[PDB]
Amino acid sequence: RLILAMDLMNRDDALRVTGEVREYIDTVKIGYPLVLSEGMDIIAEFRKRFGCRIIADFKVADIPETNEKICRATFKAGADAIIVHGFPGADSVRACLNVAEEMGREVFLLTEMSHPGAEMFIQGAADEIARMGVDLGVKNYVGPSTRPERLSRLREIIGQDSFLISPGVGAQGGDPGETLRFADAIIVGRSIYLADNPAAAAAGIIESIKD
Amino acid sequence: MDVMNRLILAMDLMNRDDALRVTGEVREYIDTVKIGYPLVLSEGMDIIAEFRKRFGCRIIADFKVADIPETNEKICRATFKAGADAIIVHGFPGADSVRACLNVAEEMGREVFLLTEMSHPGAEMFIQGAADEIARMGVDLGVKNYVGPSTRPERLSRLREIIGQDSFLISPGVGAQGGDPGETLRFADAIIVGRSIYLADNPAAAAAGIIESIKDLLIPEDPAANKARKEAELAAATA
Ligand SMILES: O=c1cnn([C@@H]2O[C@H](COP(=O)(O)O)[C@@H](O)[C@H]2O)c(=O)[nH]1
Ligand SMILES: O=c1cnn([C@@H]2O[C@H](COP(=O)(O)O)[C@@H](O)[C@H]2O)c(=O)[nH]1
Repeated sequence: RLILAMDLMNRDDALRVTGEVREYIDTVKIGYPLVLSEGMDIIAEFRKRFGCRIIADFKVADIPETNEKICRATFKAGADAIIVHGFPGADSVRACLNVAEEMGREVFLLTEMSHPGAEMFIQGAADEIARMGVDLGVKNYVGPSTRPERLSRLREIIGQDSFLISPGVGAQGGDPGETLRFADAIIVGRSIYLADNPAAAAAGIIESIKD
Repeated sequence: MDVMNRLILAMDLMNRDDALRVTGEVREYIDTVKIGYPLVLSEGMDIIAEFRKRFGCRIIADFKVADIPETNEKICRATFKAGADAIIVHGFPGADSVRACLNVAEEMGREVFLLTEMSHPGAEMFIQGAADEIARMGVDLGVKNYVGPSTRPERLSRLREIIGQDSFLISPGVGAQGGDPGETLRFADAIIVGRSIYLADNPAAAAAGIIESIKDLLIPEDPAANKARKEAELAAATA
């Protein structure tokens, strides 16, 4: 139920920290901070070193044709799943779903974001974006740990069978406990990777989850 | 900003050899190339530094930045360090996310382009209804470079009205998506073209033909003269 957001930007530190918390997590979310600094080959390296599943948090948000290319390149690099924005509309999400279905991979639809700015435009479109996901056959979603009430509303729309993961825990102030009342797993980055003892930080979170 | 021939190449080929060959075939016609994730994820960010060493062209990184503030800052820093002159950012995630990009660009002496409304059909679902507010947010934040759709010139004129003539506006959707350069360049300062050039049997010939079509529009090269021309185009559009 704990996914590591590995946003360190150099290979040595990213590999070291992930290795230190490997016993506590089996899925690592890798985004552009690490990929743009070290290359897409870092995904294969993580899989070789840790045997973990990799979610590419690329916030895909282009036209359909470009989205297809991004998804193909990301799955060829070995990612198990990719995070896609829904605000650009249904055709753009469908382009990602088509490639994921062809390659046996997964699309996670980001319905509402966790930061303050999310309230400006995303929040008002969130329920509609989630219903669009349901209509498109999306089974994996991302929602905000910082707004438990919004997270419960999202869970209502997507149903109990869909998988929901949630960022914003720790640094952004979301609570592991309340978040896991609705989400299947929480994403944690800085609270673990900025710590002098990341293993102890991750163990602490796991403790809270067990409890 | 002023781009040679008002034409920006969208280089979305996915392998280095072809990307460098096609850009080399058309470089005499442009001074600005837009590089996005199809090429960067396939060949690495080092491809930007390679283009900067190989050609005397400005590089706009079309990364559609759309994350939380802290992650946006990291993305922008890595992108500018790699050599990009500018980066394209989404406004839908909010003002704090755009401000994070502007702060890094200011610190590093680079530029941010704010994407206000997209060119594809799906843009009508959520983005179009937020676009004017996103453009006003850009004005409030001091953004001076914008991206708007060639596929909806009426929407592009409204965007120009909001951002004013002292902001730079570029527009994709010409060629493959059917946008009209003429109506588009009544409002935008430059058009972005990808597939119509890079999938052509002769990219140089395709680029040269588009440039002839742009010259047929008789758009002044002189900044003040095109500012007056654009003011009249907008006044006519709103009259
Ligand atoms: O709504 C969202 C979507 N994605 N992320 C991402 O999830 C991670 C959360 O990291 P943190 O624990 O360090 O805040 C980062 O990679 C960030 O880009 C959010 O924080 N909020
Ligand atoms: O609203 C937008 C924003 N960006 N792009 C991008 O501009 C280019 C247009 O390419 P094309 O001429 O091949 O359609 C591609 O890189 C695409 O991702 C659009 O097409 N529409």
